[PDB]
Amino acid sequence: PSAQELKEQGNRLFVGRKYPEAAACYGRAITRNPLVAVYYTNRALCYLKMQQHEQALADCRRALELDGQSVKAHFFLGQCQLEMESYDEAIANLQRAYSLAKEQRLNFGDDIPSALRIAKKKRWNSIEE
Ligand SMILES: *CC(=O)Nc1ccc(NC(=O)C*)cc1
Repeated sequence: PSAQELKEQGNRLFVGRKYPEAAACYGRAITRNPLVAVYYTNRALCYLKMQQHEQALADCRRALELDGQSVKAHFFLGQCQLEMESYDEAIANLQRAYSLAKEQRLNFGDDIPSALRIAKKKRWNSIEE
C-alpha cells in the first residue's frame, strides 16, 4: 500500500473512533513518505483523542515544519496546549490558526473565533486561581 492509501485507511479508522489503529496507519504513511505534513497532523489528533498530549505536541511540531501554514496543525497544537493549561502558547497558536484561516479563506462561521474566546475565558478563569 502507498502512503496515500495508508492515510485513507487511517482516516476510515478515525471516523469509527479507532484512534490507536488509525495512529498506526498514519505512522505507516510516515514510514513510506515522511515529508507529508497532514500525516502528522492526523495522528496528532488521534493522540489528542487518546489523552496523550506530549505525543500530540510532537506530531503538531512535525506537521508545522513540513507546512508552517497549516491551519489544522496550529488549531490542534493550540487545543492540545489548552488542555495542558499552557494558555499563552495555546492562544497564540489558535490566533495564528485564525489568521491563516482568513488568509486561505478557511474561516467558517464563528468556529475558530469561538475557540479563541473559549481559550481566553479559560485563561481568565485559571489566573483567578
Ligand atoms: C467524519 C468525522 O469524523 N466526523 C466527526 C463528527 C463529530 C465528532 N465529534 C463531536 O462532535 C464531539 C468527531 C468527528
